[PDB]
Amino acid sequence: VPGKVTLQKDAQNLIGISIGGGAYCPCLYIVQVFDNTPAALDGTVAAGDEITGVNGRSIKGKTKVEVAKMIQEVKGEVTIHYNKL
Amino acid sequence: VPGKVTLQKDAQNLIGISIGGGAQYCPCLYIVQVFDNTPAALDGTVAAGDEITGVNGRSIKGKTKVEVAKMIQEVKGEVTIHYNKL
Ligand SMILES: CC(C)(C)OC(=O)N1CCC[C@H]1C(=O)N1CCC(C(=O)N[C@@H](C(=O)O)C2CCCC2)(c2ccc(Br)cc2)CC1
Ligand SMILES: CC(C)(C)OC(=O)N1CCC[C@H]1C(=O)N1CCC(C(=O)N[C@H](C(=O)O)C2CCCC2)(c2ccc(Br)cc2)CC1
Repeated sequence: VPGKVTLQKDAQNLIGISIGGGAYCPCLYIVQVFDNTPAALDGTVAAGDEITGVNGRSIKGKTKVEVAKMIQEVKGEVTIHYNKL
Repeated sequence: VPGKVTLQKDAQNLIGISIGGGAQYCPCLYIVQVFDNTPAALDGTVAAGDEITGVNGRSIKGKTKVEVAKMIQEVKGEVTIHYNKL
C-alpha cells in the first residue's frame, strides 16, 4: 500500500537504510534498516518496502547509486515515498 | 555474482526466509528477511537483499511470490537456492 514519511537526517547525514535493486531489475527496495538510526526509531519503514520517490520525485530507472546520491544530498530531513511490503 | 546453497529444512519444513518481489512491474525476487535460529540463518550464506534466481535447478522467472513460496514449501528435506549476492 503507498505511503510516505519524512525522516530527520542524523548528525552523520544518514536516515539509516541500505537499498538494492535499480538495475533488468528495475524496482528499488529498502534491504536493511539500521539500528539506532532515524529510520529504525521512526518505525514506518522496514526491509522489503519498495522505494518509489524521494522528496516528491520519482526514482524510476535510477541506479541504486543514483538514488543513494539523491537521498544524501537532501539535507536536514527527507521524505521517502514507499509501497509497504 | 551468482551462487547456490543447499539448505536442510527444519522440523516445520522451513528454511527460515521471507521473500520480496515478483509482482508486475517488479519481476525480480529477493530474500527480505532471514529469521534467527533457522537453517538459512545458521548456514550464513544468504542474506537480506540477495536475489533468488532458481530453486532446485529450475528458474523462478515470471512467478509470483506465492508461487515461489509453494515451490520452496513443496521440496522436503533440503532445497537448493540459486541466488545473486547483493
Ligand atoms: C512471518 C513470521 C513473522 C510469522 O515469521 C516467523 O515468525 N518465523 C519464525 C520461523 C521462521 C518464520 C516463519 O514462520 N515463516 C513462515 C512463513 C514464511 C515461509 O513459509 N517460508 C519459507 C521457509 O522459510 O522455508 C519459504 C516459503 C517462502 C520463502 C521460503 C513465508 C514468507 C513469505 C511467504 Br510469500 C510465504 C511464506 C516465512 C518463515
Ligand atoms: C553500511 C554499514 C553496514 C557499514 O553501515 C552501518 O553499520 N551503519 C550503521 C548506521 C547506518 C549504517 C551506515 O553507515 N550506512 C552508510 C552507507 C549507506 C548510506 O549512506 N545510506 C543513506 C542513509 O542511510 O541516509 C542513503 C543512501 C542509500 C539510501 C539511504 C549506503 C547504503 C546503500 C548505498 Br548504495 C550506499 C550507501 C548505508 C547506511
